Amino acid sequence: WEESYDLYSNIILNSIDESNGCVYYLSQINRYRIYQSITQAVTQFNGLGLLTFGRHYKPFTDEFLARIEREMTNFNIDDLFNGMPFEFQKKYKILEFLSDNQFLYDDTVKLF
Amino acid sequence: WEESYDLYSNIILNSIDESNGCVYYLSQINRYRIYQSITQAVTQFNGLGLLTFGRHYKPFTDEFLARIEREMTNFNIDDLFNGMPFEFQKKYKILEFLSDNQFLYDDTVKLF
Repeated sequence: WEESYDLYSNIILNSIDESNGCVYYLSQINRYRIYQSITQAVTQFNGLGLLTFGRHYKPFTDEFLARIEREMTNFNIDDLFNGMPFEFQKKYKILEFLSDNQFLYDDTVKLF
Repeated sequence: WEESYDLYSNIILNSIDESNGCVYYLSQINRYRIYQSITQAVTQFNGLGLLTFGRHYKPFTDEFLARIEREMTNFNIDDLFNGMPFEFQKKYKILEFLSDNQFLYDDTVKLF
């Protein structure tokens, strides 16, 4: 997860030069989701402690935790699609439910 | 329903001059919902014909049907909350979900 977050942080910086920035949007969503994953993990890893892997094993260090916590405690996922240019909003109206959760659930009402 | 539509229109005309438009916004939403309901009712009534209640029941007159079509031309509702005054947007962001026709698609999420 470490190097994947690093690669996403590289791609978000490098993608601005080119057009049709769907890669930028998908990278933003993936980065927020991997933040969720890292936080959820660190909640239970040290929460259960040594018994979890027979050792007080901390996969991540304070460097990554502090850096990301200071970095993306400025992000609202709802503003992301509304802040993108008008052309992106018109052409890619599809890639809006991904930011929220609703897309997995327009189907579930059918299943029920 | 026909009387309710007229009362809602009268309320909208009367309350546009007054202060904060919670009543105005909610009345607009209710009027649009009643328009949807009257259209969906008339389509099924005049589609199924006499077979519905064993009688060729024509509930409403052509006056209302002709009037609402001219009054409800276009009228995209997705920008109703965006066109309201800035003070209303700051104060009453809370009711922003009413306009969107997906408001309950955050609890069937949790039924799973």
